[PDB]
Amino acid sequence: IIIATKNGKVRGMQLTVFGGTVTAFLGIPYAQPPLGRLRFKKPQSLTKWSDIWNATKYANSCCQNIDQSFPGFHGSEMWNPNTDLSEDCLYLNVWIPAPKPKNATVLIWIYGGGFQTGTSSLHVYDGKFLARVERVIVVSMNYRVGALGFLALPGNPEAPGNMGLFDQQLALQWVQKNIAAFGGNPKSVTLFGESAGAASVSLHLLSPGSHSLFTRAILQSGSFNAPWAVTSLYEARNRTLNLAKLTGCSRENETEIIKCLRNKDPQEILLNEAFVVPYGTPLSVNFGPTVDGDFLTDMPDILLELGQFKKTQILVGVNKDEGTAFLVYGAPGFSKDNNSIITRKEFQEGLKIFFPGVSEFGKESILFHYTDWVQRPENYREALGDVVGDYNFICPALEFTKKFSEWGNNAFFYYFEHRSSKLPWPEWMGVMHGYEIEFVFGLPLERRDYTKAEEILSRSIVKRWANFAKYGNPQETQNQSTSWPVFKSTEQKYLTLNTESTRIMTKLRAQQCRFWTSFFPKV
Ligand SMILES: *[C@@H]1O[C@H](CO[C@@H]2O[C@@H](C)[C@@H](O)[C@@H](O)[C@@H]2O)[C@@H](O[C@@H]2O[C@H](CO)[C@@H](O)[C@H](O)[C@H]2NC(C)=O)[C@H](O)[C@H]1NC(C)=O
Ligand SMILES: *[C@@H]1O[C@H](CO[C@@H]2O[C@@H](C)[C@@H](O)[C@@H](O)[C@@H]2O)[C@@H](O[C@@H]2O[C@H](CO)[C@@H](O)[C@H](O)[C@H]2NC(C)=O)[C@H](O)[C@H]1NC(C)=O
Ligand SMILES: *[C@@H]1O[C@H](CO)[C@@H](O)[C@H](O)[C@H]1NC(C)=O
Ligand SMILES: *[C@@H]1O[C@H](CO)[C@@H](O)[C@H](O)[C@H]1NC(C)=O
Ligand SMILES: *[C@@H]1O[C@H](CO)[C@@H](O)[C@H](O)[C@H]1NC(C)=O
Ligand SMILES: [Cl-]
Ligand SMILES: [Cl-]
Repeated sequence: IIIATKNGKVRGMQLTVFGGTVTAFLGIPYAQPPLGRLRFKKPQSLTKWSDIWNATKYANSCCQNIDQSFPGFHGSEMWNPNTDLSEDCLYLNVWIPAPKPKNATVLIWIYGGGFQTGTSSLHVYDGKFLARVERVIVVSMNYRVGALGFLALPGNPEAPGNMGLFDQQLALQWVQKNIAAFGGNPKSVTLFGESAGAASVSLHLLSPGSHSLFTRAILQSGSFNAPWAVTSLYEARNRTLNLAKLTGCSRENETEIIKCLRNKDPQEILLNEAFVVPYGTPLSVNFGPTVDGDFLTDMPDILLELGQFKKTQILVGVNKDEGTAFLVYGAPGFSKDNNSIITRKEFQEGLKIFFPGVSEFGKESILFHYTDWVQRPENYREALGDVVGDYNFICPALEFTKKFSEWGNNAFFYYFEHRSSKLPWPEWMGVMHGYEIEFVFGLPLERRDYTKAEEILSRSIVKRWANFAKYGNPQETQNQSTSWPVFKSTEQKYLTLNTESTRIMTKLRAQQCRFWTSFFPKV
C-alpha cells in the first residue's frame, strides 16, 4: 500500500482491528530534522525524496526529561516516551480506514505533557480504533518540547519562542497539502488534544496562521488561559538567561548565547531546564508558549476577551478530579500508597508547594474558600485536590468556553466522571487528569482487555466525538441518548459522562470558579 505525497512516496502497513482492517503510516517526516544550526529555529520545509519512505514504525520522540518518580509503576510509566529520544523527531502518523475512504473527515491529535514532555506513539493515543470504528482518518504529530521547543528570545529568529507550536502548525499544513491523497477531506479537519495539547489547540484558534489549517476544535482538560499555559516575556527572559548561565553560555550578545547553546549536547540542556526557575511546582512549565509576535500577536487573554479568534464550534471538557495526580509529586503527607489523610498544617504546607510566589494573604484566602466544611478525616485531602484542579484546569476551561461562546458559536461542555476499572493509581485519586483519553480513543472497545459498561461508554464518546468532527454536533442520535445541549453564557448547561446515567447539569463549580476567576487574579 503506497501513497504518493507531495514530497515522495510512503508505504504503510495493514493492521487487523475488530475483524476489519486499518492502514497505518507511522513515522512520515513532515519537516527538516531541526539539528545543528537549526536547533531552536522554526521548522524548515522538507526537500523531496524518491524511493519509498517506509512509514511502518513510530519514529523517535523529541528530547525530554522523563518521569522517574515511580520506577516500575504503570500509572506513571504509561506516559513516558516509548520510542528513542532524539532531536530528529519531527514526524507524524496517519491511520486510515480500509477500504480507503473517499473524503473522510480528519481528526488531528496534539498530545499534552506540560509542553516539556510527551509523544504521539503512546498506546493511549493509538488512532486505529477510531479509524476502524468511525471511518475517520486520524493524524498525530511529534512536536518539540522543553527548551528545545520553547526557548525564547523575542524577535530573534535563532530562538524566537513557540517553535513547538510552529512544528504542530507545519504538520497541520502537511495535512492540508497531502491528506486528500490518503482519502481525507482537508476541508473537514478537527484538532483534538489534552492538557498542554488542549492548550495548544486553543492557541491555534487564536493564531492567524492556523486559521485556514483546520475546521473545528476539541479541548480536553486544558486551554491557553490556564495559569500554567503561557510563559510571560519576563519569565522567559530570566529563564533563557538562567539556562545560559547554568550551561556556561552567558554572553553579551544574545545571538552568541544561542550559538553557544547549539554546541551543548541535548542532555546538558535537558539536565538544566529544571533549575531555570527559583522555585517550581509539580505543575511547572519551565519553557512554554510566549507572546512571540509571530504565532501569537498579543496576550491571549486580550484576544479572547475581544473576540479575536477563529469562529467555529468547540467541544470542551474536564474530569472530576483533575488535581489529584499532582499531589503525589510534592505535597507533604501524600502518597499513592496510602489514603493520604492530611492535616490542616499539611494542607497549608501543600498550598506553599502549589502557590510559591503567592502572598500570605493569597494563600489564606484559598484556605478560607475551601475549608468551610459541610469531622471527616479526608476533608483536607479532598480540598487540596479540588484547589489544584479548579485553579489549574476546571475554572480556566469554563471561562474559556463562556468567553468563546459569547461571540456567537455553538460550544459543548462535558464533565467526565468515570474512574477506569483498570486505574493503577489509588481510589482516593478518583477520576484523574488524563484518564478520559483511553475512552476517547476507544481502547475499551477491545474486549481482550474493561467492563461492559465501559465498552458502552467509550462507544458513545467515540460516536459523539466523531459526530462533532464530521457535523459540528456531539450527539449520539440512534440509541435514545441524552441530547447534548449547547453551552451558553447564561444557562451554562453541560453534559456529564459516566457509565451510570448521563445528565444535563448547569453552572459547574459556580462558587469555586467565582473565587478563582474574579477574586484570586487580584492577589
Ligand atoms: C530570575 O532568576 C534569578 C536567578 O536564579 C538563580 O540562578 C539560576 C541560574 C538558577 O540556578 C536558579 O535556580 C537560581 O535561583 C532568581 O534569583 C534567585 O532568587 C532566589 C530566591 O529564592 C535566590 O535564592 C537566588 O539566590 C537568586 N539567584 C541569584 C543568584 O540571584 C529570580 O528569582 C528570577 N526572577 C524571578 C522570576 O523571580
Ligand atoms: C502516607 O505515606 C506518606 C509518605 O511516606 C512514605 O511512603 C509511605 C507509604 C511509607 O513507605 C513511608 O515510610 C515513606 O516515607 C507519609 O508521609 C510521611 O509521614 C511522616 C510522618 O508523618 C513524615 O515524617 C514524612 O515527612 C512524610 N512524607 C511525606 C512525603 O509527606 C504519610 O504519613 C502516610 N499517611 C498515612 C499512612 O495515612
Ligand atoms: C522499505 O521496505 C521495503 C519492503 O519491506 C524494503 O524492500 C526496503 O528495503 C525498505 N527500505 C529501506 C529499509 O530503506
Ligand atoms: C469533500 O467534500 C468537500 C466538502 O466538505 C468538497 O468540497 C470536496 O470536493 C470533497 N472532496 C472530494 C471527494 O473530491
Ligand atoms: C447503539 O446500540 C447498539 C445496539 O443496542 C450497540 O451495539 C451500539 O454500540 C450503540 N451505538 C452507539 C454509537 O453507542
Ligand atoms: Cl523508565
Ligand atoms: Cl444516555
